[PDB]
Amino acid sequence: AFDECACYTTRRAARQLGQAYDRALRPSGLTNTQFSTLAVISLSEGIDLTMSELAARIGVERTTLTRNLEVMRRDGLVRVMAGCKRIELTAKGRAALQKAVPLWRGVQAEVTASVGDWPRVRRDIANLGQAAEAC
Amino acid sequence: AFDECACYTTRRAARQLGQAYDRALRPSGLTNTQFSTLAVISLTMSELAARIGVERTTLTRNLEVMRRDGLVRIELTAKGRAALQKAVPLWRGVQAEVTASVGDWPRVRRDIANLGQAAEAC
Repeated sequence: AFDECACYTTRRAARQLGQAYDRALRPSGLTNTQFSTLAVISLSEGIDLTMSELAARIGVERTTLTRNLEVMRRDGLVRVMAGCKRIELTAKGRAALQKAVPLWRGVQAEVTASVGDWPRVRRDIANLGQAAEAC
Repeated sequence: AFDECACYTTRRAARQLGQAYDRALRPSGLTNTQFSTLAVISLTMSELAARIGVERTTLTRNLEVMRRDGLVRIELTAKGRAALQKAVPLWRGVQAEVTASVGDWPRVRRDIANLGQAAEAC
C-alpha cells in the first residue's frame, strides 16, 4: 500500500497546491514560487542573501530559485546586484505583490477550509517536514 | 503573514521528505521519484506525472534514465520489479520513522490529501 507514503502524498498535494495557487495568481502575473520569493524579500528588506539561504526559505532548489530570480529581475520585479547577493524590490515588484496578495488570500482560505483547524494541520505538516529533515 | 501559506508549508515539507526518503532508499539505488514511478506502474504521460506528483519534463527524463537502467520498457522489467521490491522494506523503515512524528498519521495524511484535494477542486 503505497498510497499512504508520507513523501508521496505530501509531494502530490504540494504540487496540486502549486497548480491552484498558480491559477489564482494568474492576474498578478506571478507564479506561486515567484510570489513566495517576493513576499520573502518584502518581509526581510534591500538585503544580502545567499541563493541557498533564499532557496531554502522558499523551499525550492538553488537552480530553480536562481532561474526564477532571473526571469523576475528580467521583468523588473526585483533588482539584483552584488553584495552573497543584494536583492531589492522594485516599485513594480511591490505592485505585483500587492495585487497578488488578495488573490493568494482567496485561494488560501478556500483550500484551508478543507481542514478542521489549519494552524493545527500546518504545524503538523511543518513538524513532519522538520522531522524528515532531522532524519 | 505568509508563513501560514499552505503552499509554502507543504512544498517545504515535501522537499524535506523527498530528501529523507532519498537517503533511506540509497541501498536500492533509487530516488524517491524513481521509486514512486515504479510503484505506480506496478499498480498517457501527464496522466502518470500527475499521479506520482511531478511535472511532465521531470517524469519523462526520469523515465528515460530508468528505461536506460533497464527498469522499464510502459512495462516494469524483471529488474524493475526487483529494484522496487528491494526498496520496499527501506521505504517501510523510513515511512515508520517519519510518521512517528505525528499523533495519528492516517488523520494528518487525510488532512494533507484533503488539502491538495481542495486545491484540485479549484
